[PDB]
Amino acid sequence: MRITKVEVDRKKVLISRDKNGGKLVYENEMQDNTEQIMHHKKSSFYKSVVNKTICRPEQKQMKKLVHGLLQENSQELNISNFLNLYYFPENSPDKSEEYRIEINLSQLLEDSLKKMELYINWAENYISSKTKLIKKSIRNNRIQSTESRSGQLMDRYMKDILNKNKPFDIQSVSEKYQLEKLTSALKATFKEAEINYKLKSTLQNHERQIIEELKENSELNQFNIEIRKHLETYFPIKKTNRKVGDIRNLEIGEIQKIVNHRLKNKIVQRILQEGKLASYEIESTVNSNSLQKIKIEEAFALKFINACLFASNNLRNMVYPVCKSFKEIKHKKFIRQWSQFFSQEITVDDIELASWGLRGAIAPIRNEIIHLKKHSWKKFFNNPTFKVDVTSEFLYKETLFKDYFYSELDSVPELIINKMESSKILDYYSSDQLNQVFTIPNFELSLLTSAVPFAPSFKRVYLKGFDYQNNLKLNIYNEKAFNSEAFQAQYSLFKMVYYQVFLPQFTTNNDLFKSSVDFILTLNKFQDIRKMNKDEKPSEYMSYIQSQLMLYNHFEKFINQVFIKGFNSFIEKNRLTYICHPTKNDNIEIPFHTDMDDSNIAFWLMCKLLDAKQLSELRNEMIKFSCSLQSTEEISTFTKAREVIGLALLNGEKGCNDWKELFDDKEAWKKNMSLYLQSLPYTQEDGQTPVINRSIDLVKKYGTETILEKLFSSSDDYKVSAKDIAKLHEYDVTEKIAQQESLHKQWIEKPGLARDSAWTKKYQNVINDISNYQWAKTKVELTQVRHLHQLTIDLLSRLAGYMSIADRDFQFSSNYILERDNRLKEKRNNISHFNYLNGQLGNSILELFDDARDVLSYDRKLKNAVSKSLKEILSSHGMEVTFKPLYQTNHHLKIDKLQPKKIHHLKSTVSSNQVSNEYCQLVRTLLT
RNA sequence: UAGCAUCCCAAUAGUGAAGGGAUCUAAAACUUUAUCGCCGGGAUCGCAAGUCCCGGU
Repeated sequence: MRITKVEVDRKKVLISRDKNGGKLVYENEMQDNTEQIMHHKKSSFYKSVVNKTICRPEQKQMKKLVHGLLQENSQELNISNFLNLYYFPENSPDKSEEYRIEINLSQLLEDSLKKMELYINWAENYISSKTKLIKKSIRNNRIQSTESRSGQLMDRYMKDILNKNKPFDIQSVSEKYQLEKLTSALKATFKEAEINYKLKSTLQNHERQIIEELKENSELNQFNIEIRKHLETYFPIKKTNRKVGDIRNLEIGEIQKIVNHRLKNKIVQRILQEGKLASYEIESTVNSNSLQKIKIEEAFALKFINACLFASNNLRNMVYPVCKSFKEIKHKKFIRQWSQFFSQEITVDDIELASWGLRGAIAPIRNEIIHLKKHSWKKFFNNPTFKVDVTSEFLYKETLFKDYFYSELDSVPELIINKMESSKILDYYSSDQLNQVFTIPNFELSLLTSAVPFAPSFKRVYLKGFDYQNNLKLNIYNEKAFNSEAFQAQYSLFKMVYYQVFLPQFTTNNDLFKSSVDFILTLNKFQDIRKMNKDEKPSEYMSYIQSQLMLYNHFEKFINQVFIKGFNSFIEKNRLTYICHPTKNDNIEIPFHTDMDDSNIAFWLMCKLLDAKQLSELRNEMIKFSCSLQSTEEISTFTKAREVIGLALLNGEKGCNDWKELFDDKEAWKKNMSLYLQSLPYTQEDGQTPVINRSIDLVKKYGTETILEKLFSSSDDYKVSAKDIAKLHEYDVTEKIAQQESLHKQWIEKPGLARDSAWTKKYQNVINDISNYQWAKTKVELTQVRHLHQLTIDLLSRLAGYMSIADRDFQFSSNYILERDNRLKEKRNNISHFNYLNGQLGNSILELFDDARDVLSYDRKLKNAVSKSLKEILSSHGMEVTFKPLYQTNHHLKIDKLQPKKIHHLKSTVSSNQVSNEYCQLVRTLLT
């Protein structure tokens, strides 16, 4: 039933595919033994046998009777309704009538009730045959198949691809395979009309009719294999709820085309795998562990490639707005963008040095990591060279870059104080009372999140802690009523401590991690995990934990509980429980000692040219790679890298704190802001101190200014309006959400109110009022602009990672070709360098996704992922999009019914729009 | 293909290949303004999103 990822002899079993052979092994040891697992899976195969003989409704009496008759240890009416045969025993020298043994369990059960050794023999024979089949499947599951039939055919097709002879001659193989008769039989059976079962039966009939031809040649064997895959994909025998599978799927023409496409996809996957093996120099020895390490290295490299591509895009927006080199530079625009980024101003004489040091911080890392090899990570990350008509060489320790880096280092205390005041926990907690969290003797403020590969976010941890408290003996997580600004301050301070205080030392230290893991493991009694030793590093131990998780969701709950218990223990022990009781009402001493020399500036600048979300993604992947690593020098370099990411996170949200003098003038600000007013919401009381909106300044900083201006230029009555202004004054949002909480608690006490029409109408009206007020607030304070920028940047990063995959496969295939259409390259130049924000090509987001599908059409695993990425990103942003059929839109995917994802309240008729209908219109207009 | 994608192996060709595997592929899961009850079970959908009973606040 399931031969891997099962607990045999109290340990997980998994397959390791070597270059030759390929075996089943236990969780850790490398000893190649399939026989032990095959013998120990006897009970699982018995369960498979009973599930095969018993139909989908497994009624208890018949299931127990079958299990008792089948198993000696487990020994304790109509039959065909609960039933789901002529067979040959394994020890049959030849297949004929005299070895054609019976199976009619209905008659057997009727006879037994009238009163099954033959049935036991049938079960034993099936179990033995399935053991041998699974054993051979594992044994022949080599990495690069050569002696297998499919592997040999694939190798011949590789040879033809490398030469200029078209392989798998498809019309001829179809004609000599009798595809015409196959299609005629399938069409007749479909017209006659469990239709999938009948179509598969006719497929097997054609197989038996042409088996004397298809059993001797790999081309017909593989043709039948892909025909069977087509049948399972469109008319599944097992996946009943897939679709109807219309007669159009039976046409000779496109079944021909899909068979050819599957063969070509298999061939190209094989050639890219061979190129990967050649480039990584592991062709002689390919193991499961080696491929897992290569996969981790690949994923970290791809995340870093996306990060440095974002950095290159930001450098392009800073220096050369149109690109795909330094003479055309907008001095004023570069000065303004550099000021907005670095929170500091450079002179005109320093603009060339600034730009070229930015290039020397971004490009060399991209060049070093885009080439897949075992490279020294210290020499990869140090990067102390800045390149200057003529080319010179200076050092980042002799530029303004060092001064800015040291200013950020010294202002990290000031930056954390400013962020804490912006989220206003200062207004609730006293100075000396607050100071006792950064002054912990060992839990000093460190900007590294954690070496834990899967670091739970504060949102997830706090939500699960409230859920568990309301026995984990939790006493920290309480009062989840987000209406209270006291809770807002408490939540902000908890997030800050969690992210920049607790995890640093709770992850660089093993004792607290071990205590939390032990408590979480021993509370409930997550049986399939082991407790570590005192010398085991928590990073590597829980990297093993997450490896088990991503093979196999009990592991996510386990990790969340571990971090929850650790946070609770730290807060209780360090006398930090006062945060749970905010009371609204000097300076705070902030310890901050980090081991930064002048060699981290390059990564510092690259990080500074990224958004907070991309920086967090890069940090998470970097943590995963550091855990997967095994060298202490590289561990320290990635630790410094994580410290730099924390620096960027703390100083990323600096923004601007200037009046109309930030822009060119008052009229310039009016022109550039009314496109997205003189009253209180946008300008102060005096009418001449207009607050620079975070949305506007961020969208100008990240280069989405032109695209979002083009989007908001759709119509004039579409931005903030009198109705949006008035919706704020209609009611108090705090009172509205308090009433919603009261009504939710009322339905908590009595679910019957869900059937009361008046009460359900009142609750729906309250929900609609809350959603409308939140949308109106995001409109007046322009949070919609920020969210739209986040949407478009997330999409651009998704296509950038997809094109990183495309470039990886490109260079692998090129390397293998060397060892043995430019439209996609132009498309790479358009997408990977973020030229949409440039706007010269002028292709919408759906057009970009169609371009990504076109270039990534070389494999269906990415052709499908390109389409699914937009859907998943929009769903995670709170809105569902139903793509129209591609064949009806000339392969250019459009949008149909882009609707708000209805967060369901109380299967009932009440549902809350996670995003407003007007925001859905915004997203539709941006995409189209 | 739109939820189950993709790739590898698997010859008693009705023991249905109607098999197994994938940190070995790629999504995705994880990831610093929060309007969804939570935990602890059972049952059942190819399982997946989810569905129905059953319980404590």
